[PDB]
Amino acid sequence: LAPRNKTRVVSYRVPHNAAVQVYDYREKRARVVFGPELVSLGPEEQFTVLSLSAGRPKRPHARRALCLLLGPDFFTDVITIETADHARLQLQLAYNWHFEVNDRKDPQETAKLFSVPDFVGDACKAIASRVRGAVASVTFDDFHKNSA
Amino acid sequence: LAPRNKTRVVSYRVPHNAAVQVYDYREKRARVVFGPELVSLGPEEQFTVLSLSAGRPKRPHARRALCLLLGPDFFTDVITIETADHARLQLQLAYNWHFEVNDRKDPQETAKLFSVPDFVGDACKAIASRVRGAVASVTFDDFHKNSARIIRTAVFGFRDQAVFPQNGLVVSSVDVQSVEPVDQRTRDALQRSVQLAIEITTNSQEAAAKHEAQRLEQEARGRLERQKILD
Amino acid sequence: VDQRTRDALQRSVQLAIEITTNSQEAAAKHEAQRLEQEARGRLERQKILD
Ligand SMILES: Nc1ncnc2c1ncn2[C@@H]1O[C@H](COP(=O)(O)OP(=O)(O)O)[C@@H](O)[C@H]1O
Ligand SMILES: Nc1ncnc2c1ncn2[C@@H]1O[C@H](COP(=O)(O)OP(=O)(O)O)[C@@H](O)[C@H]1O
Repeated sequence: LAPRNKTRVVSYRVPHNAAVQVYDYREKRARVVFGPELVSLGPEEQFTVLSLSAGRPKRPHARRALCLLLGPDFFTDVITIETADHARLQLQLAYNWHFEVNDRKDPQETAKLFSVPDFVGDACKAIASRVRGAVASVTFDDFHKNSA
Repeated sequence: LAPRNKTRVVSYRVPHNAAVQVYDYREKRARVVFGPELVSLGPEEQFTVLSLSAGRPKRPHARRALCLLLGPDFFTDVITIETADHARLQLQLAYNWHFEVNDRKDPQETAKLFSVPDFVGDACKAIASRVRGAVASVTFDDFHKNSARIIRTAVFGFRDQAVFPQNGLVVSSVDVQSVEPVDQRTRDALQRSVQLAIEITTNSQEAAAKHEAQRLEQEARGRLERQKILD
Repeated sequence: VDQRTRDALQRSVQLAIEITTNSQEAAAKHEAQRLEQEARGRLERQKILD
């Protein structure tokens, strides 16, 4: 609403069950902060911006963030499958996910949380394919009955 | 927006999981920088510009960059294949890729990351051909049914990854996302196929009900006739 | 190159489809006829046991 003072050290409150990635281009030094803390950019430090998939039928590049929500949530997708009988089906699915973080002090592991650019659409399409494959080898009646 | 001062040393922040290539035409010296660092051009140093393929049905020379995104991503392509039956199919595919970089200090290996000019369209067309070949030798029904195992082996020949040794790319998975007949009259012919499949299950409950009706109607008659005689 | 060749190849697939719809309709009928006889086998034996 009001132009921020640019001479003020830039801070960010990181929400619970999340993490940000910040790189220091002067001191050439990386860090990832976890959880409910406040993070302050140095003179030349920067945030990573995560561009993520969102929408009913998930589209890439619909959401942008600075923190990675690590914590247990779900996301929901609408698929279109087809049976060995050519019965065209439309599915409403939901995926319960979370990030195992073995060691939070480990700088090699902790950077991998940010490897995959769009971890939402990655798991959507990678699962939406596993589902379209098994079901073309299954018939309609069998699927209407054992879909679960 | 505003004309840059030209007397200022030219710098570039290289993003995470990426690399730039810069050559020094004065000191005759090459370097490749990796990762999240800042790179500053010298008086006569230059960047390599990578012209890359982009679009739904990938077209060459649609994107331009200075950094090579090394890191694990996917790109998606729309193919047109055809079966031993001449059923024309349109496919939505996705390719999970990344660059194995054995030694980042190795100047001979690290330059090969920039050998192949358009590494996107290279892997697209080189895979889109591997798929069009196997599927003309396969029939429609067999493909509508086994499309996932078919396509996986056509890409990974005798194998969990396709390596491209020129630059070092790999493709670790192919997700098939949609398979559609191009022509509509084929999709009609497939529509009447399911209307039958339904009537085959409605006829089976109506025949399975009738056989149970006829069985009980006889269990009564068996007793009603025996009861008259016992009276 | 020629379109009339692509038409001649188009009728080739319309047949290929009808060949698979005829095969499920003949494979269903053979299962219908098999069960209809498994009942008749029992319904006729049941009348005699009564
Ligand atoms: N800042 C963030 N960091 C990481 N993940 C996020 C962030 N914001 C949203 N997400 C996740 O991305 C997904 C976006 O999908 P969304 O459209 O919210 O799904 P839904 O239709 O179930 O609401 C959500 O599941 C959400 O948990
Ligand atoms: N600067 C870059 N360096 C290397 N690869 C890039 C760069 N920018 C984009 N790419 C890759 O090139 C591909 C371009 O295809 P794109 O049209 O983005 O595919 P999609 O339709 O899946 O978005 C993308 O997969 C992207 O990962």
